Amino acid sequence: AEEFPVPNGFESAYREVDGVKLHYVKGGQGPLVMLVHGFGQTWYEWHQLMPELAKRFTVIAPDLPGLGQSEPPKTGYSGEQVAVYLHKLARQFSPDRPFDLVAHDIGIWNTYPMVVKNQADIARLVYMQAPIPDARIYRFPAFTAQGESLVWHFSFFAADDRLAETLIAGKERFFLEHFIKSHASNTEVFSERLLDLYARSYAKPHSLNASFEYYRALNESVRQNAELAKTRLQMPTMTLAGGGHGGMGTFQLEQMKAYAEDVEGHVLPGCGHWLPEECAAPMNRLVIDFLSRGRH
Amino acid sequence: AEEFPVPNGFESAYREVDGVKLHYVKGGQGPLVMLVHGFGQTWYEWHQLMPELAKRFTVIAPDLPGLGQSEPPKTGYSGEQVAVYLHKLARQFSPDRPFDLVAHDIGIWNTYPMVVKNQADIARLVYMQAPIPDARIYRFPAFTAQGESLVWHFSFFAADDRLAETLIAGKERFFLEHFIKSHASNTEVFSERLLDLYARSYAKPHSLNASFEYYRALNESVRQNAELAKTRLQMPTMTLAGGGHGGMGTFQLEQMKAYAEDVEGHVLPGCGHWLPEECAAPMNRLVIDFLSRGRH
Repeated sequence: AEEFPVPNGFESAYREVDGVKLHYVKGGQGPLVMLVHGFGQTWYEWHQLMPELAKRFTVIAPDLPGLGQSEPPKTGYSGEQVAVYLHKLARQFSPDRPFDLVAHDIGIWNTYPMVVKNQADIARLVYMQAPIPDARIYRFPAFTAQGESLVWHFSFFAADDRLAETLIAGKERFFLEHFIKSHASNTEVFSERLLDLYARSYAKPHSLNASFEYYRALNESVRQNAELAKTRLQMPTMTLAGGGHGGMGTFQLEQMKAYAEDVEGHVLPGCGHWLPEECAAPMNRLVIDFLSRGRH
Repeated sequence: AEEFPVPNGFESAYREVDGVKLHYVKGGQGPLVMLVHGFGQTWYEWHQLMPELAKRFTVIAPDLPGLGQSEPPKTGYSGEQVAVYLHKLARQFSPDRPFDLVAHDIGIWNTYPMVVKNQADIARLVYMQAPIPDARIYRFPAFTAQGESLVWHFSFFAADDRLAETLIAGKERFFLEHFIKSHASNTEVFSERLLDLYARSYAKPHSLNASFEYYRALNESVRQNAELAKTRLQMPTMTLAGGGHGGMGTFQLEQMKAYAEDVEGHVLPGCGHWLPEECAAPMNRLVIDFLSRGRH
């Protein structure tokens, strides 16, 4: 049973990690690259990039705990807790060599602590379209004069009394289409068919709840990162962001400069939050070229 | 039938204003005071102040267009459009003398333009618990280190695709309780019965939509006010705000200093957003005394 179609030559499998069964899709040969998705999506957001990378790398794309076909975390949903699961999964497949990491949106929240605590395990790093949890997130506006506030949903999703789950239950397909398109520049790529696939996955009751638990743990993640950030990242790093509606623009690189010694950034014009789908050609090229600077 | 119990000595009635049938509750004798409610509520939020005020004044408390038992506006929901209805309603009852105005929450948005454009018609002004729409609103944060922020709902309510109506329909009582209590210090003043009454009113499909249309017009109101605010307010003005959880604290008076030449303010410790209910006795006292400095 698969929620999304596996690309030719890839396998859908599971690995138990600290008592949590994680789902992932894997293919290719060579040094390992792990691709970590974000909110509203699953491993599938990577399905176009995966075959291209698999010509040079072993590629693994997991579902975040609780999302897609992965069981919820047994510890918690803060960045440091979730990162343990992802670090251990990657190291099962690359126990004696560093691996590459690509993360989108909350995939960043869930990987940053394991990158900073295990720097020698991370060869190259690509982060796109979300702030690393820190005090900067408290400076984003609730309401804007033009366009729409990028992160008002942080408060919605974090609210007590299971506000978001209670409102969104039974309306997952409607909500996800609005959420995705409102954060996009190239909305046309989100066909009803694709939206149906994503909606069916996050509408699983435990997945809808897990989605919001990441946001309920966000302040804890900020507190965790205040300590961890005392050590800068030393590996080559690339940031990507959309310059269109829904994009983070210059924020992504500007924040990362406070975290990394070796960083280059790109802002992709006419692209919003959903880079792998809205702007597949230029995004895939940037990622493939950047990772191919290392051995492959 | 009435959505809310009318106080003894008061009358529930209707007037046509520019083709729109407005509901109001009226009582007392002497100069006119109009009391204007805000989001999530109706004329009834004034029901404790009304009897006391009616000892010295003629008191009218209308339902905002589309809310309570008032017809939706036929022009629009921007501050300038709505203010026309309320100004003309007041003038039906006070054609020969200026009247006093007390407004709470979005009642401010819906009255400011008629106050600044008809200053000779306004004897004294009391504003509580919401910014006059201006560039200040764009500085409020989307998220806080303690959880959900004060005005993330501006974005939720302003969102297109009828986001708020779609998610809240069927869950109106649930949502309103969370909303009210999340903006309150004294949650206990909101009995289950009171929440039932307010929830049944705004759950009317046209009222649920009307509620959010005020926010969908907020940026337009900000732009309208940018021109209007070139003329300062000259009448005696008082601001009130809550000093506790949910309250705006010093913001209310500090903003009003930029609009009004003659202003005094108070911050009420231990009170949140809903002054008339959370802190009825002290709020009532401050209003009655301020308005009684004039002729009654």
